[PDB]
Amino acid sequence: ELWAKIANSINDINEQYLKVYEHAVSSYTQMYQDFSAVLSSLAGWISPGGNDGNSVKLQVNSLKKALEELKEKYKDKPLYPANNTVSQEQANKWLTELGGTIGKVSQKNGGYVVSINMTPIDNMLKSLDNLGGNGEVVLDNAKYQAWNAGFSAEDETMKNNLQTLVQKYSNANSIFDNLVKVLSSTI
Amino acid sequence: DINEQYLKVYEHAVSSYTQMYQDFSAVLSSLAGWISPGGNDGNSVKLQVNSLKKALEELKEKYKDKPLYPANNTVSQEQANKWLTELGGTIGKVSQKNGGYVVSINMTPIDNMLKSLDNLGGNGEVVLDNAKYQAWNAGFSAEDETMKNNLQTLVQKYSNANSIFDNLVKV
Repeated sequence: ELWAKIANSINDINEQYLKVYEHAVSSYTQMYQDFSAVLSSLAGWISPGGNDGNSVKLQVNSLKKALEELKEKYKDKPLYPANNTVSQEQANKWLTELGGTIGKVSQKNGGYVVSINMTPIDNMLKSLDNLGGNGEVVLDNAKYQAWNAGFSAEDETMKNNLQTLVQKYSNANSIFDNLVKVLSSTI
Repeated sequence: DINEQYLKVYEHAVSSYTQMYQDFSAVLSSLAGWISPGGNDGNSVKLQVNSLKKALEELKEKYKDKPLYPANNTVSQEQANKWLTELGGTIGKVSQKNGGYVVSINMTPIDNMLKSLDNLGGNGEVVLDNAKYQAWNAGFSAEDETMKNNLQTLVQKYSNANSIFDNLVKV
């Protein structure tokens, strides 16, 4: 009777709050899986240097291509919203809720979306440019170890992002179920 | 809507992925034992690629016919794709089974682990210097994180569904 009002109000919170979180986790996870595939390929792009014997040979070209394709695939795959677009202020509120580490407000058609923040990949591509080129590059130990400390930084940033996004979605689940109770208690 | 039968689907999916990850963790329990001081000359480690590949291939083989949905039976492509979307489309993969389709456990992380092990040539013990070892570990641990986060998300989805149910079928 007047619980149909509660049913509707709960459903709408699910639609405007929880479903947004579910979709942001799903989009980011898909990007991270693809990034993990790039990481899984890296060991095969690395081999021992030569004249002898403290150096590493890196197929910087194969790595650049893999990172570039990752970026292109996730250009028009927002964290929010799943369909169509929203208003610039609407995107900024969700940016805040999700975090500026995870997302980036970006323009699309007549509106705005919160895209995946690809800055860690952007950072990787820059270093690779500094090398200087084009896959088969030979780096001495200190140089490789320096390039790597930066690249690992990026790979552990994206890992932390995913983990925190999931924790923060785990929270929104608890917050919703809580509300769901507080509104059933009206009966 | 959420049904008493929408939950049955989520409970079985949760249970299947959970079990798969538990078995993967049994592999993690053996890992350090497959790693050892190598060379013997310079800064390197030896990895029993063969033993680890065997454990991963076996985990794949075990879950090959243990779909997330449906437990028993098969559906249309369109219906399977629907549930794949529903589950947070990263945990599962639509695959052909007998006459129809099912939402299988996504084993891509394991396949990637396996491909990387192949990039380490020797179908025997390989010697990895720091650069190569760090690269291998970064990839392997990233694939592991993918599965871990997939499990947590699905468990949260199940928890929610179950909460909505308990309350909207008590009132």
